[PDB]
Order: sequence, then C-alpha cells, then structure tokens
Amino acid sequence: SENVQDLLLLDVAPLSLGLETAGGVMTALIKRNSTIPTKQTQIFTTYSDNQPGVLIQVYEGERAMTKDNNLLGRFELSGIPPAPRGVPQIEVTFDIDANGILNVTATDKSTGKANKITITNDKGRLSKEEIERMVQEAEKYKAEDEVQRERVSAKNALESYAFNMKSAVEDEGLKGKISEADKKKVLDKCQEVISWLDANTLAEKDEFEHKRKELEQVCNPIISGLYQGAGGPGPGGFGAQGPKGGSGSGPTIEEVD
Repeated sequence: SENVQDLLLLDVAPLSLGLETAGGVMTALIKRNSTIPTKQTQIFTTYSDNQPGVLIQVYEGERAMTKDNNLLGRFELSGIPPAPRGVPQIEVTFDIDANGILNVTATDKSTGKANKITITNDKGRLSKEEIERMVQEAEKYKAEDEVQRERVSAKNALESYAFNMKSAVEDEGLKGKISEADKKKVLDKCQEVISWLDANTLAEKDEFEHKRKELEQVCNPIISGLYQGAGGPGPGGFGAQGPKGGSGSGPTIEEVD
C-alpha cells in the first residue's frame, strides 16, 4: 500500500542531478522522476572572466546554493580562451542512458575542446537512506531554496573561485588615501528591487474550562441561646438609737442651800 513495487516503472532518475554553476546556484538539469534516457543540453558562460580552466562538478539533490548535497564526480575542463564575462560558450550535454549512466560532456564552443565523464548512478555515495532524506529536505525547504537560488539570476553561467574564503580586494574606500569623500555612496535601500514579505494574517482562538467546587455547604451560624438574669436582696437593717430622758445640768433646784 505504502509500498508499491513490482518491476519496471522506476526507470527514471531517482535524484535530481545538477551542477555547480554560478556562484551559489545549483542548476539541476535532470530532475528526478524523469524517465531515462534523459538529456539536457545547456550552454553556459562564465561571469568569472579570464579563466582558462573551469570546473564541472556533478551534485545530486537540490539546494539553492550548491552544498549539503551529494557529489558524484568532477572534471576540470581546460582550454577555455581567457576572454571577458559571458564570452566562453560551454555546451554541456548532460544525459543519462538506459542503464542509468550519466554522461556529462562539457564542450567549449570557443576552442572546440570537449571533456566528458561517465558515471553510473547504479552505485552511489552514502548508503541511500541519507540521500532519501536529502531529497525530502530539498522538497521540504524547497520554497526557501527556490527564492535563494533565483536571487542569483542573470544568465546561465559557471563560476570558478565561487567561494571567497579570502577575498582579493575589499577596501578601496576613500579614507587615508583621498580623505575627501563626504559621501560617494548614497543608497542601500535602492538600486536592488524591494521584495515584500508574506504576511500571515491569521489570529488564534481560545477555549477555557473551569468547573469544580470545594465549598459544599454554606454554613450560616444563627444565634441560638438564652439566659436568665438573677437578682438578689440586700440587708437593710439600720436604725440609730438615742435613749434620753433624765440627764443634764441638775442643781439642787434652789440655789446654794
């Protein structure tokens, strides 16, 4: 079901075979799922002028910039007349036969010299599992690689020294030598066309839930109590006696004797 196999049918290119072309451009001439014998003849030029020898190197997979992919083989075509940019015409005939042998012929139209390589795709690098992953990643990040790849567009070309680990010159500015610059560079956000980023305008939507209680009863204490006020008496027994009657100043009634 997921597996469907019998015989025949898979008489196609399992990989997308490409070349390192311009500096940062992988051109896949024979793309996967294309029935073999396949062929693609494309004429390339060099931006890199005055190069008497160019490097044709075959990679499998797809990336924007030629790296992170598999390498089948390479060959260096010498004979190219040291001419300006876009002048050397390299005819590259890239074809796979019925066995699955990729033959890449680079023919310099300028001189007439041709060098080819014969590579069977029956055998390969890695085991295969990694290659399948590589293809899947190439599909997966394809959109990203497409934009990246097509950002380096002008003309089909092959670049020699297409990796600046150490650049030739990169400080020609007016500094000590000619200290009068003021401004000779006016733009940055101009000259090169502006692209718009894709705004993904979608908002979220929430959900909540909150259902559980701990207070089962509502206890409301009511006053329920009585009392009795007790009272008592007091001993009110008071009375001041004053016996009198027959006491005082008592002379002999008649004075002296």
